[PDB]
Amino acid sequence: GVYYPNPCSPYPCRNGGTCKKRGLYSYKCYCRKGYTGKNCQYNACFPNPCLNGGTCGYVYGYPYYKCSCPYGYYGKQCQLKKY
Repeated sequence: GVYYPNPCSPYPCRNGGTCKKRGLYSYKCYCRKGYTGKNCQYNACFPNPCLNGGTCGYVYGYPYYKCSCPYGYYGKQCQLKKY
């Protein structure tokens, strides 16, 4: 049979790392959404003092984590209550 060379390298991505070569320019390493950037090796939704019992969401502006305050509370770092 014909040997098909795979233009890729050892996985730098974790938590669902999948190497997909894109013959147009380069190979793209996919990983599970809701962890971190291209490698997804870590989880941005770690316990953050900006939560304070709130909601740990995700976002593209900040480093893949959004700290939302509890319903009835809102601060800058979610250290304040709603009146």
